Amino acid sequence: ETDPEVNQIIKDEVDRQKHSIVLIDRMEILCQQRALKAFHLDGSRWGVNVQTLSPANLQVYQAIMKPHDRLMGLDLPHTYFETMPYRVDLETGIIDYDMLEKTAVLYRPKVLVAGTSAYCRLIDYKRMREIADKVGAYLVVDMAHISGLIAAGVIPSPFEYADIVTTTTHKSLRGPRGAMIFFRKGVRSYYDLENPINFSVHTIAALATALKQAATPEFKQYQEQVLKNAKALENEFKRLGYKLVSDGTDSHMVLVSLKDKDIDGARIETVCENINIALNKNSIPGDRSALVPGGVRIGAPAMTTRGASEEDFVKIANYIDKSVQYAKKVQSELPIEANKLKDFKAKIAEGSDEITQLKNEISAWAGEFPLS
Amino acid sequence: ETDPEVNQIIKDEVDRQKHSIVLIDRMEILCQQRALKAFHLDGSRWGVNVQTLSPANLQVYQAIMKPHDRLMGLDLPHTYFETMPYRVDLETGIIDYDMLEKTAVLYRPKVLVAGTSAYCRLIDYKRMREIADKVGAYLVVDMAHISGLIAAGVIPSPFEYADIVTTTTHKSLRGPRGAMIFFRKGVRSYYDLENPINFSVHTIAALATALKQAATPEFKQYQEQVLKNAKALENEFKRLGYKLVSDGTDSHMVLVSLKDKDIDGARIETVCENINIALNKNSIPGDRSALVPGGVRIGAPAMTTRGASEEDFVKIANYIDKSVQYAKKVQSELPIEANKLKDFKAKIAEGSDEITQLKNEISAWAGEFPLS
Repeated sequence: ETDPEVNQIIKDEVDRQKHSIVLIDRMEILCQQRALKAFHLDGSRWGVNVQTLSPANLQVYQAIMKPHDRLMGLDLPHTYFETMPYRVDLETGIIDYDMLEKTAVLYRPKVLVAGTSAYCRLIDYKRMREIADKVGAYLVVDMAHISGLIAAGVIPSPFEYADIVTTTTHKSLRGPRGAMIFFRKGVRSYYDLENPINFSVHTIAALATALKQAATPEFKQYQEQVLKNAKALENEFKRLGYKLVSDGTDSHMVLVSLKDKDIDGARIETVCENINIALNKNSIPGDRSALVPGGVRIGAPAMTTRGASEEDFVKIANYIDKSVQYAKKVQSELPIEANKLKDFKAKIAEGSDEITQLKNEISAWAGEFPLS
Repeated sequence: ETDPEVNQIIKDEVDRQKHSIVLIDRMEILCQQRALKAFHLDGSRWGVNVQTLSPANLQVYQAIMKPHDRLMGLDLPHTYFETMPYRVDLETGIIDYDMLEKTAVLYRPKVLVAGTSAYCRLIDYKRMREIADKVGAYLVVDMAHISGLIAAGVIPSPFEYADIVTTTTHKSLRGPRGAMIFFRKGVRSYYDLENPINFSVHTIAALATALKQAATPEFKQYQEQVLKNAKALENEFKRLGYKLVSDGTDSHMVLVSLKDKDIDGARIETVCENINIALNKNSIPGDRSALVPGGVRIGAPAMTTRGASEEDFVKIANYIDKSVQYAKKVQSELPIEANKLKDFKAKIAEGSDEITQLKNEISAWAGEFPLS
C-alpha cells in the first residue's frame, strides 16, 4: 500500500471474503432525474429527496404526523409516536390483511407502513392502499431490501399505490451508503408532502452512476438471476424436508423454519460461521421465546454477484442442511449439566475433524468464484 | 469516465476549485491505538470511541447528564437539556473567565464545554478545569477545528485538563468523514465514562492512515505553516487598518471585524463569491442584529495544502481589502429606494468590468497552485 500495515488487514479480509459464501448541487439534480427514471416515475406525480450524509423512515414520520397521531407496521412495538403492530398469519406466514383492516378501522392510524420486517412474499400494495384509504392514512412503503428488484421491473412496483416510498441506496440498489425518500405531488383524492419532507431532513457521484446502472438491462439480468437463485434454494430446502416461513419466497431471500428439526437458528448461525458460511438467525412466527430465534434467513444477492447459478444454490442448501445435521449431533451429545447455548458455542469453538473438513471444502469451492 | 456525463460535472467542479482561493473490528482497534499515539495519550488514562458512520457532542451529553442537569458553552441558547451561555468580553474578544466562573458557581452546570464557537485565540483549559472543579462539572472540549494543530504539538493540548474531548476526523485532522470521542479512565479526584459513552453511541481504513499521517513530522511542518500563514494574514489586515476579533489569532483562522468600515460580512461574502474567493460571513461581538453579521471568517489550511506561503497570504488579504472597497462603492451608489441586501445581491449578480478584472486576476493566480 501507500504505507501502513493496514494493507495486510485489507488483504486478510479480502482473502476471507473470497473463501466464504455470503448469504446476507448540479450532481444532486442528476441523482433526482436518474432516481425517477430508474423507477419509471413521472416527475410531476413523484418527487424525491436524496441524501448521502445519513434514519430515513423516522424523518418521514416526524414530517407527516403530530404527537397525537398513531402508526401501524409489521411487528412493531405497542418511541415518541404511538405504534400498534400488525402480524402475519401464524399458520401461513402471509400478512393477515383481514386483521390489519379490522385493527386499522378501529385504531385509525395516520400512517400505515409496509416492508419494514423480513417478509419473503410480495406485499399486496393495492390492499394496503385500500385499507389506508378507509382510515385516511398515508401509505409509506420501505422498499430498502427489494429496491433493486423493483427497478428491474421483475416484481410489482409500490409506486402505483404508495404516497411515500423510502429506500436505502446501498442494500438492494447496489449503490453507495445513503438514502432516498420519494413522495407524491398532485391530486390525492391535494398533496402537501414536498415541503414537510424536505424541511424534516464525494459519494453523490457514486450514487448518480448507481442509479444509471440500476436502469440497465444488465442490471435486470442480475435481478432475474437473484429471483431464480432464491427459488432454487426454496425448492431444495423443500426437497430436503424443511418448512419455510410463508411456504417459500417471491423475492431475493428465504426464511427457513427449524421448529420441526428441534433446534434454533442461533446454533445454526454459529456452526455456519465456523465453516465459512455467513447467514443470519431470524425469529419466526410460533417462537416461544423472543431471545431464542427459531429460523434462519438466507439471501441470494451476494453470490449471484459472484456469478453463482441455481446449481450452486442447490449446493448451498445442502451445505446448510449438513450444518443443521452437525448442530443436532453436537447438541444431543452435550452433557445435561452443560446443555445451554453458551455450552454449544464453547463446544463448536474448540473445532473438530468434521468442521475442518467442511470449512476446507466450502473454502475451496467458494474460492472458485470471483468478486464481480 | 467509466460511462456517464457525471465525468464533466466532476471535471467542471475540479476546474473551478483549481482557479479559486478557498479560505474555509481489527482495523477499528488499530484506529484506537493510532488515535491515542497521535495525541500522545497514555492508554490507561485515556480511552477513545471512533465512528465512521455518523452528532458527536450530543451523544456525549445524553451519556453523562440527566434531564435535571444543565450545560454551559460559548454562545449557546438559554433543546432537551438546560443550557446557559458564556460569552467573550465585548471590548477584547477574549473569553470572559471571570463571568464564566461567577455564572458557573451560581448556575452549577453538570457539563462545561469549550471550543464550540468560532474562537481564534487559545482557550485557557487549565482555568476551564479549575472552574469545572469548583462546581463539580465535567469539562468537555470540542477540538474539531484545531485537532490537527494539537496532534502536531504546535499549540497546547486540552488532554492535560479535559475529562472528555470530541473531534471530527475530517476537518482539521485531514481524514475521512467520521468522529472520535476521547474519555478518561482512573482517579478523577473514580471515573465512570467508558461504559455510558460506548452505550450512548470501508472508510475505517482511510481513518487509520489519516491518524498515522497526523503523527508525522511532515504533518507538523504543515501545521507550522498553517499558523504562520494565519499570522501573516493577521498582520496584513492590521497593516491595512482593520480591527480583528480578539485583536488577532493564535490558530488556523482569522475573524475580521467590519464595523469600522460601515459594511456587513454578507455583502463581503457575495462580492468574494463572484471573484473566486470562498470565505464565510460571521457574527461578531457588538452586532445589533443577529441576521446581519458584522464580520468575515478567513482560514489558512486549504491554500496551505496547495503550497501557499505568508507572501501568498499577504496577497490574499489585499484581494479581500479590494473586495470590501468594491462592496463599499456599489452599496453607496445604490438608490435609497432599493438599498437593501437583496438589492446589493441583485446588483453584484449583474457583473461589471471590475468584477471580471478581479475574477480573471484571482483565477489565473489561483491556477498557479496545485492540489497537494
